[PDB]
Amino acid sequence: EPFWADLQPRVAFVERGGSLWLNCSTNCPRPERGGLETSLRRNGTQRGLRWLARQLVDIREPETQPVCFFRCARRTLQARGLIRTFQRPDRVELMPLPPWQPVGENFTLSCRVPGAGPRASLTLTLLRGAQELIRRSFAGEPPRARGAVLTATVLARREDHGANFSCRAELDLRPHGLGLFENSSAPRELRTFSLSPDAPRLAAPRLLEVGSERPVSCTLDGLFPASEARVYLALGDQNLSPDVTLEGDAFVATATATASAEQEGARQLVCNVTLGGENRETRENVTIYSFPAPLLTLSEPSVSEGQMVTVTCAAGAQALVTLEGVPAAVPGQPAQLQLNATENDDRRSFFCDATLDVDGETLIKNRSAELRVLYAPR
Ligand SMILES: *[C@@H]1O[C@H](CO)[C@@H](O[C@@H]2O[C@H](CO)[C@@H](O[C@@H]3O[C@H](CO)[C@@H](O)[C@H](O[C@H]4O[C@H](CO)[C@@H](O)[C@H](O)[C@@H]4O)[C@@H]3O)[C@H](O)[C@H]2NC(C)=O)[C@H](O)[C@H]1NC(C)=O
Ligand SMILES: *[C@@H]1O[C@H](CO)[C@@H](O[C@@H]2O[C@H](CO)[C@@H](O)[C@H](O)[C@H]2NC(C)=O)[C@H](O)[C@H]1NC(C)=O
Ligand SMILES: *[C@@H]1O[C@H](CO)[C@@H](O[C@@H]2O[C@H](CO)[C@@H](O)[C@H](O)[C@H]2NC(C)=O)[C@H](O)[C@H]1NC(C)=O
Ligand SMILES: *[C@@H]1O[C@H](CO)[C@@H](O[C@@H]2O[C@H](CO)[C@@H](O)[C@H](O)[C@H]2NC(C)=O)[C@H](O)[C@H]1NC(C)=O
Ligand SMILES: *[C@@H]1O[C@H](CO)[C@@H](O)[C@H](O)[C@H]1NC(C)=O
Ligand SMILES: *[C@@H]1O[C@H](CO)[C@@H](O)[C@H](O)[C@H]1NC(C)=O
Ligand SMILES: *[C@@H]1O[C@H](CO)[C@@H](O)[C@H](O)[C@H]1NC(C)=O
Ligand SMILES: *[C@@H]1O[C@H](CO)[C@@H](O)[C@H](O)[C@H]1NC(C)=O
Ligand SMILES: *[C@@H]1O[C@H](CO)[C@@H](O)[C@H](O)[C@H]1NC(C)=O
Repeated sequence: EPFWADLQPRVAFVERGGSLWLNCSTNCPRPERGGLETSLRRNGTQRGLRWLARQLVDIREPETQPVCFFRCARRTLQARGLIRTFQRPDRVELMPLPPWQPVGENFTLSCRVPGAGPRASLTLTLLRGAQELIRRSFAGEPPRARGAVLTATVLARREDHGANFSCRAELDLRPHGLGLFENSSAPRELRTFSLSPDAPRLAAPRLLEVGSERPVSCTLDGLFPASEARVYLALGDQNLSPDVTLEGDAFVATATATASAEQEGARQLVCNVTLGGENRETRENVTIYSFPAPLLTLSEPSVSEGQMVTVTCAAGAQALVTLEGVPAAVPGQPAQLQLNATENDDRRSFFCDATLDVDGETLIKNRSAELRVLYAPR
C-alpha cells in the first residue's frame, strides 16, 4: 500500500469548445499540498479533504494532458490524464462536377471534410444515388490529425445523365460511448453528352433563284441528349428558322430559303450544332442567280389587216434571246420581228426564249403572246 494520486476521468472526449469536470483524489493521511496542472481555464471548483475538483472550460486543442498532484509526507504524488477534443463533420463538400462531361470519359469526384476529428475515426464515402462508389476508412492516422479527403475517378455513362453524386462523412465515437456523427454534402447532378465526330448532313440545291422557294434540310445522328443540342441554319447572312424535330438520338432540321438579292453567285449554306461545349459544322457552296423574265411586247395587240406590227422580246442584260426560232441579232439585246397584219394572223402566237448560263448550268424561261386581227369589210 503506497500512497497515490488519482485523476478522473483518465481518458476524456469532449466536443471542441466544450467543458468537463476533472476530479483529483488521494489516499495520503494528510496532504501538504494539492492541485491540478493544466493550460486550460476553469470555471467551477469543488474540493474535499482527500479530493479536489475543477471544471475545465472552452477546450479547443486536440490534445492536452492534465496532471493531478498531491503532496503527502514530503513526497509528490501524481496522476496524469488525457483530454481529446472531437469535431463533427460540419463541413462535407463535394467538388463541382464538369458542366458537361463526355460519355466514355473520366471525371474525378473530390470530397473534403475539413476539421472533422479524430481523423482515424472518420469514414468517407462517395455515392452515386444510393449506391456506394468508394468507401474509405482512415484508421491508422495520427491521433492529433483533423480532417479527411476522399477522391475517386468515375467513368461517365449514358446511364449517368441527371444522376446525383454526393459525399458522406462518418465519425465513429462508439468505443467512447458517444455514438456516430455523420453529415452529407449537397448532391451534385451530372450531365453527360455524347457527340459523334461526323459533321451534320446538309441537303440543299446548288442553284437558287432570287424570290424562289426551295426546301433545305440539315441533320445529324448519335446525339445524346438530343434535346439539348442547338442547331443553327442560315443562307449566308439571313437566318433560317428550321423546325428541329427529334427522332431517337437523331435530329432533323427542315426549312425554306428565298434569295433576297443577297448574293447572287457564290454563297454558303451553313449548319452548325452545339451539344455540350462541342460544336460541329457543315457548309455548302450555293449559287444564287437573278434571271429577269423575258418581256414579250406587241406594237399593238389588236390591229386591222394591212397594219404594221412589231413584236419584240426583251430580256435582262444577261441572257440569249430567241424570237420565233430566231436568236437575238445581235446577241445580248432585244430581238425584233416585223410583219404586216393578215387575216391569217388572227389568234397567232409569238414566242420569246431567254437562255441563261449560271455555273455552267443552262436555264430557260419561255414566254408567249397572241395577236388579234380586227375584222372588217374590204
Ligand atoms: C465552297 O467555297 C469555299 C470558298 O467560298 C471553299 O473554301 C476553300 O476551300 C479550299 C480547300 O477546299 C481552301 O484551300 C486552302 O487554301 C489555303 C490558303 O488559304 C491553302 O494553304 C490550303 O492548303 C492546305 O492543304 C494543302 C494540300 O492540299 C497543303 O499543301 C497546305 O499546306 C494546306 O495544308 C487549302 O488548300 C480555300 O482557301 C477555301 N477558300 C476560301 C475563300 O476560304 C470550299 O472549298 C468550297 N466547298 C467545296 C465543297 O468545294
Ligand atoms: C472526487 O473525488 C473522489 C473520487 O472517488 C470522491 O470521493 C468520494 O465520493 C463519494 C461519492 O459517493 C463519497 O461517498 C465518498 O465519501 C468520497 N470520499 C472522500 C474521501 O471524499 C469525490 O466525491 C469526488 N468529487 C466530486 C465533486 O465528484
Ligand atoms: C452538413 O454539411 C453541409 C455542407 O457543408 C453543411 O451545410 C453548410 O452549412 C454552412 C453554414 O452552417 C455553410 O457552408 C452553408 O450554409 C452550407 N453549405 C452547403 C449547403 O453546401 C451543414 O451545416 C452540415 N450539417 C450538419 C451540421 O449536420
Ligand atoms: C454558327 O454559325 C454562326 C453564323 O452567324 C456563327 O456566327 C458568326 O460566325 C462568324 C464567322 O466565323 C464569327 O466571326 C462571328 O463571331 C459569329 N457571329 C455571331 C453573331 O454569331 C457561329 O460562330 C457558328 N457557331 C460556332 C460554334 O462557331
Ligand atoms: C464559465 O464562466 C463564464 C464567464 O467567465 C461563463 O460565461 C460560462 O458560461 C462558464 N462556462 C461554463 C459554464 O462552461
Ligand atoms: C478512367 O480513369 C482512370 C484514372 O485516370 C484512367 O486510368 C482510365 O483510363 C479512365 N478510363 C477511360 C479514359 O476510359
Ligand atoms: C437529384 O437530386 C435532386 C435534389 O437535389 C432531386 O430533386 C432529383 O430528383 C435527383 N435526381 C435523380 C435522378 O434522382
Ligand atoms: C409590209 O408592208 C410595208 C408597207 O408596204 C413594207 O414596207 C414592208 O416591207 C412589208 N413587209 C413587212 C414584213 O413588213
Ligand atoms: C415553257 O412554258 C410552258 C408553259 O408556260 C412550261 O410548261 C414549260 O415547262 C416551259 N418550257 C420549258 C422547256 O421549260
